[PDB]
Amino acid sequence: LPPGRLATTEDYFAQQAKQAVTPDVMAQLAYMNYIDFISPFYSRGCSFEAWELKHTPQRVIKYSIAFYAYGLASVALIDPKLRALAGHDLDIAVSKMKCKRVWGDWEEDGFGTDPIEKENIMYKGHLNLMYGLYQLVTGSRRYEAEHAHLTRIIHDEIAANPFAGIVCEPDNYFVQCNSVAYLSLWVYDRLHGTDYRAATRAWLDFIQKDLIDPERGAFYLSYHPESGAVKPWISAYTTAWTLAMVHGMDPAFSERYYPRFKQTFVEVYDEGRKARVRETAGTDDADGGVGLASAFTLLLAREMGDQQLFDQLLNHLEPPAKPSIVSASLRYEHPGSLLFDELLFLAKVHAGFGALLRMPPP
Amino acid sequence: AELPPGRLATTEDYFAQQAKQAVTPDVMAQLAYMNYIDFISPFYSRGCSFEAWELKHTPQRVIKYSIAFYAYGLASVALIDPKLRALAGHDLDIAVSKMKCKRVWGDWEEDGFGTDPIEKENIMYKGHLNLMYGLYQLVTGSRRYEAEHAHLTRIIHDEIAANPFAGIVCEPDNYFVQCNSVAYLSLWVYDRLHGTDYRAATRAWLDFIQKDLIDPERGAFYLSYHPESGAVKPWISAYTTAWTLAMVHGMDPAFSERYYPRFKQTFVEVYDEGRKARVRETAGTDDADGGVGLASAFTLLLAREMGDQQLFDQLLNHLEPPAKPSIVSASLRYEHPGSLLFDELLFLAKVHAGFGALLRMPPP
Amino acid sequence: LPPGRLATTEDYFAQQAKQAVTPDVMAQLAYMNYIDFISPFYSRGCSFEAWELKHTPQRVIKYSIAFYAYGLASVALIDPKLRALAGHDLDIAVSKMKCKRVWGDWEEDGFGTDPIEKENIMYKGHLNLMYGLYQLVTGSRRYEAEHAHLTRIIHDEIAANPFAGIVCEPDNYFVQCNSVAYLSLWVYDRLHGTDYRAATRAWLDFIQKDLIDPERGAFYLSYHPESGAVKPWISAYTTAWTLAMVHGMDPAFSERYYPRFKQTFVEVYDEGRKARVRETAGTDDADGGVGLASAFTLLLAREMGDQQLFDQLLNHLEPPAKPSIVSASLRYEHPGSLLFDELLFLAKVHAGFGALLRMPPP
Amino acid sequence: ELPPGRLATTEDYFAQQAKQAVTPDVMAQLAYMNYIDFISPFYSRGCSFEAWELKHTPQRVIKYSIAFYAYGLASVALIDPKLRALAGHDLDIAVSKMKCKRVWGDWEEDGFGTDPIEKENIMYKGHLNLMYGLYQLVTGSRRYEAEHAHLTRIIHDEIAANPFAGIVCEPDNYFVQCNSVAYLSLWVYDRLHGTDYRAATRAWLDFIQKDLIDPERGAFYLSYHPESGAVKPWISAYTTAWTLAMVHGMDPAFSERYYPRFKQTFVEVYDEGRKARVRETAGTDDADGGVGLASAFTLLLAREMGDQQLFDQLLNHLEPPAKPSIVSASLRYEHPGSLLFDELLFLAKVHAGFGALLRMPPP
Amino acid sequence: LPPGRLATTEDYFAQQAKQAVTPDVMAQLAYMNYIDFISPFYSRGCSFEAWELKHTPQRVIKYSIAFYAYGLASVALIDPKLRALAGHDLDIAVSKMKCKRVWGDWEEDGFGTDPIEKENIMYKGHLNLMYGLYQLVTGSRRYEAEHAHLTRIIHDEIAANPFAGIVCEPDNYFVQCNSVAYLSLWVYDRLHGTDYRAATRAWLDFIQKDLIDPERGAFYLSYHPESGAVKPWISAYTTAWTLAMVHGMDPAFSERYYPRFKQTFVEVYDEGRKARVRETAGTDDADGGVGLASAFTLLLAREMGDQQLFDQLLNHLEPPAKPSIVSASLRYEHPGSLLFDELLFLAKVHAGFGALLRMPPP
Ligand SMILES: CC(C)=CCC/C(C)=C/CO
Ligand SMILES: CC(C)=CCC/C(C)=C/CO
Ligand SMILES: CC(C)=CCC/C(C)=C/CO
Ligand SMILES: CC(C)=CCC/C(C)=C/CO
Ligand SMILES: CC(C)=CCC/C(C)=C/CO
Repeated sequence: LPPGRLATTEDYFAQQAKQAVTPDVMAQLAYMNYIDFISPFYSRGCSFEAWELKHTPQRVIKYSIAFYAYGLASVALIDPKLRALAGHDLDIAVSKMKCKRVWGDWEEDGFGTDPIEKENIMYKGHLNLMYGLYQLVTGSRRYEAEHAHLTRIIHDEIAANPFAGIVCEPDNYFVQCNSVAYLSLWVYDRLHGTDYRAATRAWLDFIQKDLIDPERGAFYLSYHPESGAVKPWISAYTTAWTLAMVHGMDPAFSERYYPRFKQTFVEVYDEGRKARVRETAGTDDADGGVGLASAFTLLLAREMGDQQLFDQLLNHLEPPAKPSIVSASLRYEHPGSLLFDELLFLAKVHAGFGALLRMPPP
Repeated sequence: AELPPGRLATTEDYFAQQAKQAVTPDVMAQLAYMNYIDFISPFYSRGCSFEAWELKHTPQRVIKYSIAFYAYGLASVALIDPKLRALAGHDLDIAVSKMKCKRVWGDWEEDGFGTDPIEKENIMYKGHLNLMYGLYQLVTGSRRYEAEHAHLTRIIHDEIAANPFAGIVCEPDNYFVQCNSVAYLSLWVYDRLHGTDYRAATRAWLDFIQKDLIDPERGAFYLSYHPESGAVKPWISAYTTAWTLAMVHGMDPAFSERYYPRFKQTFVEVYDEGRKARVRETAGTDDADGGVGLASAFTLLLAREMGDQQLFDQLLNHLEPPAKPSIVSASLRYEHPGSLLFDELLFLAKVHAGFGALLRMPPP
Repeated sequence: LPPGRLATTEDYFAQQAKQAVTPDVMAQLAYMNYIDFISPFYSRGCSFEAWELKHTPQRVIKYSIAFYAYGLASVALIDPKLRALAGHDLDIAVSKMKCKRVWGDWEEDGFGTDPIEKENIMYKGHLNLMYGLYQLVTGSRRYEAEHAHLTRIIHDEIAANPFAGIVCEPDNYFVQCNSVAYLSLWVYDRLHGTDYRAATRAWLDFIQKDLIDPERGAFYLSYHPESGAVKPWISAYTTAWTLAMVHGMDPAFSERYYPRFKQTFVEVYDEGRKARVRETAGTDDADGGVGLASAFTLLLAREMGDQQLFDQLLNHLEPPAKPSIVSASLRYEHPGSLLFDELLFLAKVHAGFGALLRMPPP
Repeated sequence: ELPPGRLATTEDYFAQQAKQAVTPDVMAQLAYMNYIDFISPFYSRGCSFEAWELKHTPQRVIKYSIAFYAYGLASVALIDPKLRALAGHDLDIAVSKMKCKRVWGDWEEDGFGTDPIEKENIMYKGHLNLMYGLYQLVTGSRRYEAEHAHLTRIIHDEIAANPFAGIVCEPDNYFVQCNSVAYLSLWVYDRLHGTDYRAATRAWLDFIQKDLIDPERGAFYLSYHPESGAVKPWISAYTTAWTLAMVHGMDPAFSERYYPRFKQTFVEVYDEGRKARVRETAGTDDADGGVGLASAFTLLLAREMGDQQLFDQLLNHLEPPAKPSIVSASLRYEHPGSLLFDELLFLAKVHAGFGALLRMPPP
Repeated sequence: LPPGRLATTEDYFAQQAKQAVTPDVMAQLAYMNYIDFISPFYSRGCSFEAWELKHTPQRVIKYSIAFYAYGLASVALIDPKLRALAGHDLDIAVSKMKCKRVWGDWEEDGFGTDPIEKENIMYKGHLNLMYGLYQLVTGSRRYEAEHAHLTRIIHDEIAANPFAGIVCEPDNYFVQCNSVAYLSLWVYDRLHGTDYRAATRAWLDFIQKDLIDPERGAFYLSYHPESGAVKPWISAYTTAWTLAMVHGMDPAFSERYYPRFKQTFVEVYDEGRKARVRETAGTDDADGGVGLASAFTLLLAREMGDQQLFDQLLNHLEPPAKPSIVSASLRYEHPGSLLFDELLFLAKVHAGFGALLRMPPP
């Protein structure tokens, strides 16, 4: 256990088999749930104190909520004694996701007044996936009408487009964004016996054409239908997120590219004890751009069962953030990026996107 | 010891107030802070002005509690010293009036829950308001708020009757035992004033919170319960337990007597060769006063409610001296309050006559 | 003349006999009238730059204007060459008093939309007294209709109440507040031959029951009719203000209590050269509470002809405030309280409230 | 010789009209006024005030900043025929900016009314009317002629209606400076149109010489207030300097009578006769009290009266401490000593006399 | 390669022939496109985070967008592999140009509510040129209706004016402004076979009368039709911009004046290694006024094939701005003027305005 580490990689990977989260994961759930008013999952109301205190930019809140929700879904699978709590937190997550503070950028930017409108898949992909995970975890049909509506809408946009997929916002196509939307269709299908996921094959064929560099195992940053343009930089954070979710739908896809991804972006250092991830090609700098390459690669390592890389990345990410546990609750004095506690929480618990799809009922 | 530095009066003096029919000079000085200076004192005006709270930096969500806990302390002041009863009644009138201002309840609307704070399931607000209505009337005899009191009491009772679980949610899908304890205690107060039996629901509630929401070995309640999912948050909470046991002791003394010693074994750290004490907020930590930071302060109230002079003295030796009290121009100020609701809770604990004694308050 | 003093006490007390204000009082009038835009009596408009620059809290502005006006009424008596100027300033005073910035707390607090409504005697006592003093000084009937209306309203509230007097705001009765209101009735009577002042005897009998401690010569802070409560602290600032105004209506009342008041509250120090006033009993601290005990005692000493105490108090109050005269205008670098230049101005010129009532016409 | 911290000699400023050229430092001030995109004050006719935001001009002062610039521009036109078109362009902008709510809106914010042309807002409308006139004298353009005729008629009607001679600057506040502007605007209208609105001048000059002036001291009292009859009992140098300067264009003998007394009363010569500064009122040794503009308006007055010695003295006091620099042929002051600082120094440097503006040859 | 320089002048000038941008130009395109939310060309929405982070004043945003767009048009010509990206960025440029944040000064100033009105050529000149360049680069007819409308409007204002050209805003005529508007007509003509550019000869004859000093090779600052005034100062930034654009329409015009311009304004220093430009006559100070003389002269040097001057100017401009390349993206720690990264970007890639007109189709 190096300084600034709270539990072993062996312990994180064993949680599901031990049917128990680690004490530091429990302490993160406490940060999430414990203190009146200021904890993020205190209330279903449209209050965002936790996010104001962390200085989360408004455009990032929707992602904070989503990534917490994805971690909570794995908490439910890990420990049956925590499943009701996870379900409660997911209920709040969905409820908060619907507040104008979360989606309102859509209106402030002049795109429209309803966030469910065409082509806002940034928001509505995550929301749809969250609707599905909430239902898988709890059995509650509270959001089932909305879930069915949003699923139909997403499917209809896919059907209507000459390219395979949907734009994340107007004329901007991102593979990560799509991966969420498609994964939400798999979740709906699991709940309802439908075949919305049929579209997945065409999408996976398409993203393997101009959107990926197959030698390097890396996706380009974005695609823009109106002009045909593919932005000419490859992106590690983009690729890590996309491969992780894709591995739940078509495991062979991600298994093909994962080793090349690592050759391309991952720098191992400190005599093999640590790793950090370059955000693009043609640089030695780690964690450029949005600063999330290492954190999303941590999730990916977990999704691929790569314990060595997980340990290396977490040795780089966690200690400088200066974790402490005060009154059985986890705080980081110096988080190194946006979405920091969210992504470390997620990666520590992540049971695999395929396992979430196959979650036994309650 | 007897008077350590940073202490203003002995525990023996606080406990003797009711028998001496007089508050201590420091309690008088706290009433001065509350009443003296034009505009900026908290109980200066019935209007919707909150300067005292702005100056203390009270967060808006906490104002309702500040007002309530001041009111509970005022109710005991009335019992202590008949010469101060009219003043207490005046301050309670102002308390109730301020409680009704949008600055106090408006979070309900800002959060998107609704436009009327008396609506279903806002018992965080309306529990305290109902209890205050009742205490105002017990202290003064005034029927000024009787109509509103009857209405709010009927509403609360109806929500209890309608729920499959025993009790009411503090806000949607969040059930807190402390919150319920206030609501139920308000029903006892209404019944005292009017001969009704709204308090009949108490037995079912006490059975429910015991079967399910307490760890009986540790003498501690879990943090919250959430009906839609069935979830009980898996941490025990000292502040939650201290507040709940204190109010419960006024309705069913045996309940609190059963758990109080275990509560102390679980949460209370005695230190400094028995002279001091501080309270851990949850299990599995050595840190004192985590979470909302009110474990010690609510335990101080509990100790007073249970007649535990030793623990009271220990807690107050921990809480009061670091806050650096001073009396300037016969008025009490704390240079370094250690928590939210600091002067409110210390005031309350210093005067608290017992929730049962408030129920049995003689008329004026 | 100690350092930080501008004229002798003998000079202040001699102004009326010399028919001239002191140069420092002239310099205060200059502060009040000279500089474009920023002087307080520059304009009848609803502009409050002078008060913004002094940092006057909004609740205090109504008192600032009133106390300036009371000093101006004495300026008019002192020096016939300045009476037109004083009258002009009083006109502006009355006009500014009617602006929403001054009275608008009544609305912000939720009490009502019209400040003349029942039970806002904090505002309407001072306004009614000002209306009267304006007319005594000038002979103008500009405000006579409003004056008659407000006088009738105040009289009706007194008649309607089971206790003698009116509340300053709902359920809060203050003797100072009443003293202003009753003094406004004396002024109306002087201008119109009416007997609104008949109510005074009942009020003076009442305030001498629970409201005063007759041994200590001090009023309690406030009275609250709904509950019957009298706040159990005595207040120097309250008593000093009330005795001063009462001395204009019933001189014997104030003569009875004045010496006891001084025993109770006034601390003489610095080998008899200085004095300061304790705000309540059971403390050695001076000028606690609102911080106006010494300043109102200065006014009281002037009202009672107590030259020694006046000199002592002013030796305490003025020098630390660091007066200077620049371009024949008076500035205090370090005013020690709210209402600082207002109350020192007033006390320096105050001819006695009785003398104001007996002001010869123009 | 050039005294320390000065940009040009007094002899050079006074010679501009005869040389038919402004001095280089005046050119540099015109550059500050006109050169840089967006932030120069005379860049745009739009309701943008960046130049004033950068200088920290209080909003109540903007109307005066614009007016005093315009008066200087009118003299630039007379000085150098090659700059007359530019001056006329700047005056067009001046008038246009003067009509923006940012400039006049205090009238509304103070609760007096919603229209600044109303009644009794002669602080604003005096200057506006004078500017309308000067714009037309400089350019020949009839762009604002309708508005000019309307505002002139209004001003004349208020004078006719008042029992006292003149108009109040705002309600119940009468200021002689304010009136001087209004009356001067009537002379300008009469010059353009052959009318006799100026007939009211004599009655006004007789009136201001009664309670409003101390004739021994050559100084006006601060203000007069009709409703009460009050005259504020302090004399004011800035008030007097401004009033005498404008009055000299209508009745030169009036200002010649009082000017020497004014100087005895207020002007302190110091530094072995090289410098001067002006006391704002009586009974003080302090210079430039009150609004802080006594010296600056006296500088204008000295120029109006041909008093080269006093001009030189005042400018030796005013300019060097303000630390002028010329960067990229444009003038900035690092430490302006008062409000309206660059405006009044500009004006005084170019001022051809208010009478000379009235008799400006056409283009 | 001096310190603070990223590539040689020989390398910038060779880009078109090598069919590749320099690595530092790639890094600038990364700053423009890479990071989610905060990059300037991330989104077509009305969000201006990139400009908020750079502290761009609102009145300058329209020019920032325009000058970026002009550089993008040359990127398209340089590297066919980047042409789709450039087209995408131009689409966004146009879309952002239409947001009220960009044009709203027109309304705030009281001129009107529609920025296409009459006489707002500062905005609509650039918008029209951008419409054209977008279509040249992409072949997309997305804006063709608006382009045709705006071109007609501009042409109609030229036809209606007694002087040759249009005012940039009411009564303010600027030659730079006109040069943009006229160049937009050439672009429209190239796309549609029309002859809107016929008006150019009259305009070029007119600007050579009072508007230029032909000995000094320099334009006066502005012209004002209502009064006939020409502001009597010459301006280097004005002249550099105008001559650069004019060289695309009538090369001989700019060839005539360019050497005189350099004599008048350009100071070579540091033993010939550097140059800086005076903004007006009668000063030794460089980069006065708006502070853009050197930057626009850098563009002009590029337009005229003057490699020596380009190298000299860039040795003055770039090193003090402290460029760094972090994660393959270009940032300047200390930009020396407004529009700094925009104008250096433009000048580094600029292929010539004539070459843009003759851009081969896609
Ligand atoms: C999380 C951050 C800082 C960027 C995400 C980029 C994007 C548009 C994803 C779509 O779901
Ligand atoms: C007063 C504080 C800081 C916490 C208590 C909040 C709560 C859920 C009360 C239930 O009546
Ligand atoms: C002036 C200050 C600080 C308090 C005045 C108190 C009051 C209620 C007076 C009524 O005329
Ligand atoms: C320019 C400044 C500071 C004062 C002049 C104020 C006034 C009453 C003008 C009358 O036209
Ligand atoms: C870009 C900057 C600081 C000024 C531009 C001046 C102008 C009116 C151009 C018209 O296209």
